[PDB]
Amino acid sequence: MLKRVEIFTDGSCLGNPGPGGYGAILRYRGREKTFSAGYERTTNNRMELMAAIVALEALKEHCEVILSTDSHYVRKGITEWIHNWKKRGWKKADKKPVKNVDLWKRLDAALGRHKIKWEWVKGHAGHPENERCDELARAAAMKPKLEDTGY
Repeated sequence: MLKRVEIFTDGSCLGNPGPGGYGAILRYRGREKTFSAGYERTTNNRMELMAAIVALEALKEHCEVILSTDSHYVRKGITEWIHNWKKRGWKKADKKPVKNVDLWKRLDAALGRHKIKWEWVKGHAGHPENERCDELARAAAMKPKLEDTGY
């Protein structure tokens, strides 16, 4: 029986673009672990992706993950865009480079190390953990200590 883990994520800027942060929650056997970091300058989209990436890269072994996020950006990427992007050497249809390809590749690599069940949520309403992730993001964005070199 594989390890079952629940992951919740969210991320954003105090002002987009500008200071930003991510927030993630890993829950296993009724125990939760917080994840958060802030960047001097980034975008909402990047923070939305980073949250998922960091949470997944935290898993030290192959797990069954139930990732819940209200990020339309992440949803579209995983459901639709990533598939076509890889078939074109990570390029859009209109010849154009995939934005934040550095993060997308990183995410794609992390997803492959686990069996993931994506849960696209509408928003914070009815989703306590995701709202909490947003708060962790804000706190981090208020005192960012990292630089988003990929931005």
